[PDB]
Formats: sequence, C-alpha cells, structure tokens
Amino acid sequence: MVLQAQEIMTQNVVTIRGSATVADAVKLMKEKKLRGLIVEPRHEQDPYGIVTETDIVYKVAAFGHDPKTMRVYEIMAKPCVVVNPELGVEYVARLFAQTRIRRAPVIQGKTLLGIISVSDILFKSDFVEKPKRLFIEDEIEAAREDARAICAAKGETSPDCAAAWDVVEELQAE
Amino acid sequence: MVLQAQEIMTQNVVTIRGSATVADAVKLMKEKKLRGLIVEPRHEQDPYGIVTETDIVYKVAAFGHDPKTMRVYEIMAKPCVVVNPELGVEYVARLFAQTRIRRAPVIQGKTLLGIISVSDILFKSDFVEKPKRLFIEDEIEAAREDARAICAAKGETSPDCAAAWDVVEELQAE
Amino acid sequence: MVLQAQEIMTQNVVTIRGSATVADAVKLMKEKKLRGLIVEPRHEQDPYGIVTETDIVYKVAAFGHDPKTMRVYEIMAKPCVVVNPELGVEYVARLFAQTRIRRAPVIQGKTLLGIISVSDILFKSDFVEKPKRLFIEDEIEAAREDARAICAAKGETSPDCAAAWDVVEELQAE
Amino acid sequence: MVLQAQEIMTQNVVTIRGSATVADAVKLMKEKKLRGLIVEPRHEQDPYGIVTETDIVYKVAAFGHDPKTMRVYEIMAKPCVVVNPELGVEYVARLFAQTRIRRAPVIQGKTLLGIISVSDILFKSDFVEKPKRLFIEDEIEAAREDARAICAAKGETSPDCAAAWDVVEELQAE
Amino acid sequence: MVLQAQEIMTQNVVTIRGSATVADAVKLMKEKKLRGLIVEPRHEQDPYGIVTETDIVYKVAAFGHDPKTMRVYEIMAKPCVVVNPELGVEYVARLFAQTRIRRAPVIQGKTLLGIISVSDILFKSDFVEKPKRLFIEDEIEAAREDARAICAAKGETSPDCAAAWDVVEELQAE
Amino acid sequence: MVLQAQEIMTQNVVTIRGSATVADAVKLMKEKKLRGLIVEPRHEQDPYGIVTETDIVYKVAAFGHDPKTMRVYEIMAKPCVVVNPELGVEYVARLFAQTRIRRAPVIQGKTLLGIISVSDILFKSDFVEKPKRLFIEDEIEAAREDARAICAAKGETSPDCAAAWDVVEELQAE
Repeated sequence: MVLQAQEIMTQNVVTIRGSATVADAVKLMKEKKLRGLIVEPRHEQDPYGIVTETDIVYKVAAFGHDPKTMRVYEIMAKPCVVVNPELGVEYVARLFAQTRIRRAPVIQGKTLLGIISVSDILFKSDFVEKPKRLFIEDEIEAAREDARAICAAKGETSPDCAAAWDVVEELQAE
Repeated sequence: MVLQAQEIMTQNVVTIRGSATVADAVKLMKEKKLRGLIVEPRHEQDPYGIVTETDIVYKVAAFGHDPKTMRVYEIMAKPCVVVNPELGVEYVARLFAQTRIRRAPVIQGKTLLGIISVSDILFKSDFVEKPKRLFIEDEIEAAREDARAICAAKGETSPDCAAAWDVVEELQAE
Repeated sequence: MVLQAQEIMTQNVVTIRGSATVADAVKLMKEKKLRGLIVEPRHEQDPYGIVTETDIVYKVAAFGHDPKTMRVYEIMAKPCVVVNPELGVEYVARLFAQTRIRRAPVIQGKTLLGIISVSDILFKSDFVEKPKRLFIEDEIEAAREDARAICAAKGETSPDCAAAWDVVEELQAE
Repeated sequence: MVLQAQEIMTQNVVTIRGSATVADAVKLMKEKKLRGLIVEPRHEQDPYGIVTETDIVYKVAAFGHDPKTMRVYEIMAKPCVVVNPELGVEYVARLFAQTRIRRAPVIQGKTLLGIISVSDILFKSDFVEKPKRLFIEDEIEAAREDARAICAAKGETSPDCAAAWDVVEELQAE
Repeated sequence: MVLQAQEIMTQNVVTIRGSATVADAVKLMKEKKLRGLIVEPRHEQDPYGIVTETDIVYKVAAFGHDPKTMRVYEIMAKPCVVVNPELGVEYVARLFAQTRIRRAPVIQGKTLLGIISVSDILFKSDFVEKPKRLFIEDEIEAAREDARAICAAKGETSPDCAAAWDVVEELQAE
Repeated sequence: MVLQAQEIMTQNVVTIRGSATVADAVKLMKEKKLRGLIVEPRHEQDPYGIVTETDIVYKVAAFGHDPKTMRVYEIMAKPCVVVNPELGVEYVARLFAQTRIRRAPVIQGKTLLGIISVSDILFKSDFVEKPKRLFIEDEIEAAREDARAICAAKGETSPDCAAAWDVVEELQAE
C-alpha cells in the first residue's frame, strides 16, 4: 500500500479552449487563484494540453507580446507527460525531475481524473514520514538475488550462503 | 481515424530484471539485435522501466566502468514517459521531441501493450502521405471560433461575417 | 513610469537556517502555505539563498531520501539570481526566462526588500493592458538613429530624410 | 574579510548602443582587444546589457549572417545576471557556474561599477591560497548547531555534549 | 593495442544530397533499413553532414510538416562532430556522451572512412571483457608521478619512496 | 578559396600533464596570459585534451575546492571536439554553436597543428566582409536542382524552365 498518484492529485480542474486568448487565460487564472489550466480537447481523439503561469510569463510577458492577440494554443504544451493514477508518488516526483515539469495530468486511458503537482507532492505525500529510499532498496533486492544464486549453487548450509545474506543484513544496517 | 500509437507500436518486447548485470543486458541485446530492454517490474505496484543502448554507452562504456559488476537498475530510466495507446502518432512524435526521448512504452492503465520508437514513427507512420500540419490546423480552428462570434454579434448576412469566413478561406489556401 | 519590480514584489518573506532539516522546511511551508523560503544568511558578508518546493521534490522526494536527516543547505540555491528593485517587470520576466527561474529575491545593495515570482508577474503586472513589445520598440529606435544620420548626411529637406522617417512611420503602423 | 567582487572586477568598460551594427561591435572589440561590450542603456530606467565575442560567433558568424546589417540589440543579453559589489568571489564563481555565464556587470543599485569575468576570478582571486571549501564549512556549522541543541537538552557536562563537539572536531580534521 | 574507432566502424554508408526532400530521405531509409544518411558534400571544400531518423521525427513529424516540400538541408547537422580513425573506442563513447550524439562520421583528413554509432560500440567493442576504467587509471598514473618526485627528492631507499609506491599498490588493489 | 581553420588558428600552444595540480595550471595560465591549456597525451595512442579557465572556475573555484590537491585530469575535457585543418571558418563557428564550445584543437590525423577559438574567429575571420549566408546559399542550390529537373522534363525552351531559373534569380535578388 504505497501512496498513489490518485490519492494526492487535485480533482478540480479548470479548462480553456486553445483558441482563447492568453488574456482570457490570465483573466481566468487570477479570478480563480490558479497556476495551470487544462486545454480542453476539441474532440475525443485529441489529447489533453496544459498552459502554466510560467508558460505565460516566459513566452508572452518576457517579450512584451500582446496577450489579447495571442492564443492559448501558441503557448500550451500538447501533448503532455501524463501520470497514471496508480503510479507511486515517489515515482511521480522522479518523473517530474527527469522531465523538468512541475505538474502533469492524471489520466486513465484518455479520461482526465485530475492534476498532480509538486505542491501536491510536498503537502500531501508521505515522503517525510516514510522515505522510500529507492536506490538503497533496489541495491538490497539485488543482494537478495545474488544470495539466492549463491545459496542454490553452494547449498543453504554453506558459509558462502550465510555470507550472501549477511551482505543483505549489513546493507539493511546502514 | 488519425493513426494511433497502438497501430504502429512493436508488440514484441524483451525484458530483464533490475538486478541483472549490464553485461547480461549487453549479451541479451546483441543476441536478439535490440536497442532497448524493458526492465521487468518486481511486482504489480512497481512501474515499468527501460534501459537503452545509449544508456549503456553513455553511462558504462564512456567511463570504462565494468559491465559485469554494475546492475541494470543503476542505468535504467524508471519511471518513464509513457504513451497511451490512442495517442495520435503526430503527438507521440511531439512528445518525444519535447522530452528528448526516442522510445516509450505504450501502456493501458499499467499493462504494457508494446513499445513505440522513432523508427516505428519513421517507417510505419502516415506522416509523409498525410502531414497533419498541427499549428496551421489549430490557427484555422481559431479563425472559425472568431467567425462564429463575429457572425453571432453582427449577423450572418453582415459583410463582417462574410469576411471572417474569408479569413478561414485565405488561410485554407496557403 | 514603467512598472518596477518593487511595485509588484511580495514584501513578506519567511526564512530558515541552512542547518535546519528539509523536514523543518517542509513543515514550515505547509503550515504557512508557501512555495519558497529564504535561507537566512549566517552573517552580514554571507549572501541570501533560496529553497523551493521544486528543490525539495526534485532533490529529496524523487530519490526517496530522508528529509529528517538532510539539511536545507544541501538543496538550496546560494547565491541566487537577484533582481534590483527598479528593474522593469518586462525585464524581470525576461531574466526569469533566460535563467529558467521562477522567483528571485529583490535586493538593494545586500538588503532583502522582498521576493518577486512568476505569479507576481502574472497577477500584478500591466503586461496584459500595456504590452511593451520590446524587440519592436528596439527596432524602431534604430530606425530613428538611422534617420538622424541620413538627415544629417543628406539634409532635413532631402527625400532620403523624409523616407528614413517614413521607415519609422511604417514600422509604427504594424 | 573575504575577497569581494569589487576588489577584483575590471573598472574600465567600453560601451556601444543597441542600434549599432554587429560590424561596429566587431570593429570596436578588435581595435581594443576585447571580449565583451556593455550595451549602453538608452536612459535611466533602462537596464544594462552585454554582447560577447561568443554572442557574435554563435549568432552571426555561425549562420554566415551579415554583420553590417544586424544590430547589437538583436544579439545582446538584456537584462543580465548582475553581481552585487560585496558578493564574495567564491559565490560569484558559483553564480557563473549555476547560470553558465562567464562575465557579469557589477552593479550598485543601477549604477555600473565594472565587470567581473572568469579571468578576473582566475587571475586575481585568492582561491588557490585560501580555498573556502563551502559545503564542508556549511556541514561544520550544522554540526555546531546540533551540538548547541544537544548540550542545551542534556547539559554541557554530558558525554553527549562532549561527543557532539567531537563531531565538529572530527570533521575539522578531514 | 587498444581497440580503435576504425576497427569497429561501419564501412558502408548511404548518401543523399542536401536538396533532396525529407520524403526522399525517408523513402531511402525505409528501403535500406537505415537510421542515418550522410549528406553528400557538393564539392571538395564542403564538409560532410548527417541526417538521422530522430532529426526527421523531431523536426518534421512532430509538427506535421510536409516531408515532400522540406529539404534535407533544412534538418541535417553540418558540420558534425567527427571521430578520427585511431581514437580509442572508450574515448568515442565519451565523446558521444559529452556531446549527446549517437553517431559520427569517421574521417581521415576530410575523406570519409565510415560511420561509428552507439550500436557499433555496444556490439563490437571490448568494453565488457576489458573495462578500461579511465579515471582510476588516470588516478594511478598520478600516484606514479608523485612517487617519482618523492623518490627523487628523498631517495629510493627512503621509507617515503617505499610508501609512495605503496600508494600505487593500494589503488591497484581496489 | 573559402577561409580555412588552419589559416586563422593559433599555432603556439602551451601544455600540461594530466597529473599536474589545478594550481600548477592556474600558475601557468597567469604567467603566460592564457585561457586554455592542452593536456599532453601520455603516449601516441592517447587523445589530446583541454582544460579552460572556465573549467577551473566552474569546477574548482565555484565549490571552494583546493587547487593544490586536485589534478588537471579531474577537470579537463578528453577527448574533445576537434576541427580538421581545412574546415571553413563558417563551419567551425557553427560547430562551436552546436556543441557550446569556444575552442577546439586543430588536428591532422592525430597531430596537433594548433588551436582555434571564438576570438580567432572574431578577429581573423572574413565573416564581416564576406558573409557566406549558408542557409540562403543552400536554398538557392536547391532551386538550381529543381530547375535542372524541370528543364530536363519539359525542355529548355519551356516557360516552366524559364520560370524555374527565374526562381533562382528572384532568390538571388533578396
């Protein structure tokens, strides 16, 4: 029972059409105190998209472009990196680091279930009270696989077999 | 009926455990003429992973590290960027560009259906014979939304309404 | 009277010492609904620092490291990119884009006056109602410099001089 | 008395206007054996800018563009990452690494005092004879904070208190 | 006798002219099961170029651009990172990692001898059976240089001299 | 007769061994007013390397590491991106931009002939007086290839053939 994306995602999203102006998006984000908007798919075979406060500042504000005559579609990310609802939150954090994103839609097939962000991870995760320690756990599972092979090759009663599990023990200590 | 990821993905994958050696992976890739391996999840609440020929060359070969005593888990990407089976192939290409990847697992919920790569896109896509022209199509859909609003505000018979559709026409020409 | 950084920065910051744990930081950010903390300088000849929600998720959460036994200093940025209080908000947006940051301290000499973020820019800027159009304005100022030289070389009454200002006019039209 | 930016910056800068040609800049840099030029602000509420030899080679030379008909403003960085005059030179080096720059203006409020570059750091710093060892010093200051808390909780005479300072000692040894 | 680039490069290349269409390139790559094409120099003082499957997917497919009316020259890399025929394969792997490429032409003066790729490295290298361990070897060579200086300053018979070689020994152990 | 790398490279290099200290390198660079040093190959089957002022500042100074006890080999780039002596200087500029380097050794086979840097390009190139205009020239050569095919398919006397060369003419105008 590791904490899953869907357990900590935000269910309430706001949307906007691609052809709306960046000014419409800004208006809508201020009004609703928001950092992101989902870009509404035009139809069922059209993927979700996303437009962030950073998208607006980096792509519009930074050049002094006119938000009233640029469209959402010009600055959105489509498609995006999507998170499956059962992906453990450790792995979502890792995904976000590997890809340099800070939010992702949580999608089941191609239905939007919500949004998951670095704030969601920070505030609702169990990473403070249960560090998963992913590399260290992976390293231990390997010491186990070696011990199964060493015990199968040299016998459970061999000092080698006893040692290979003492390698799992000594890692489990640190 | 736009071409979907699953229509062009490779169904046959080969797998390897995280605790196998990078030498085991290299052996297995040579033998089967392969560029990628799926890292087998240890259990049902453990995400898919992937280890590429480039991972091996950049992370092992480049330093002269010993492949016989490094493990797959040390060089794999886990989790990865996943592609939903219905995502149109244009959008997969775009995903791959935005994230700088060249293959992704195609996943339904958390079942692996296959793998999709830049070769799959190049060889099996319809991008030569049906360029989707995504920005240009998005730009046109906006000219349509403007025309609906201009016609609704000033009447279908107005020269403004006739012009706003002539804006859709003139874009459709180029 | 272009809008200046200090006119839209947040004056209220919260701080934390470098030797506090990442758990102390997380606790403090949740409690106060915050995305950033200023790392308190140890003394007067020690620069400001900053630790963000993203720093915590990318550097701690993503590996399953234990926040109770890592320190702020291990994940903070020090020194940071600083914004002078009079820098126009267009240029702050641009700075943020060029350097891929989303907040910066606003500093006068080496006194902290506040913090300025992409949200501050989005919500409190005048970029919607007064696009500064920076490249286009720069392009026009050059057409002016050319016109001064062409008029000085060929006379104010020359058709060349009249044309070089008609070049400023025609750009001012688009 | 840690060495400060202003103690090692170059006071003599050369400037150029944004509307000057890249050819004017090249001419001016050759003549004066220079690697950088400050782009002169048009007025008092206009930030400093900078155009480097690398800017010219990467953005002009690399495409075979004509330097006689491109302008400085097209290739300059504005605004830039600025260094405060009291920032210790260790931290300037770090700033430069974090942001991938090799020179920065040294600015007081919004007055230009000079320029500081990687050469200035290399040739005039005290980093050879006094390595500041920043992480190691930060790590030690934390061991101190722990010792103050452990001594305050368990008494100065406790073996715990004596140990926590022996932790500062043992780090100070390596 | 360390394994050299030319010993493992692919001698058979296919070429295409810069003015051919991206569709011509795709046609040619499918037909010949290929991942790369060399762009034919127009003459003897024109450098080699290269167009990859990834170039096509990232730059053409990803936007839905029409391959029938874009040209190779628009998407190729020219010039490229070239590998000299005698460069050891460890160093080619490292080059590829430092520059984020996956293939390079092998060039002698300015004659093309072949192509070397991450697959060539993976399948034909000796990196599994003879890890070169480059940093560790470099570290050892330095311990040697120190020992020559310590022995020259204090005499071959000094315990210092015996120790400095015992430093080479102890590293050679791990 | 396009200007070649070797015509503008610096013939005089200074070298240093990999096992020398970063302090030795700094000493040597100050003394000789230098920005780069070639790392001397240990033998004939060992590639050239390079250590820059930026390498020293970013990797040593920025952390306050002790230059007296770090070695050149720890901070150098080996192998490097090499420039062939006949590569036109436009293409060297482009190489440098594509790879984000600012100097490269000029190598013939595996003999070092010199070093070429962005300063060499800036000060000794002909890019001001003869912009090569590379994309525009490539675009024109394609219009030529089309005209040869259109004339061969429809006859030299056809208005199509006359037009396809008028396409070369009209591009040659702009």
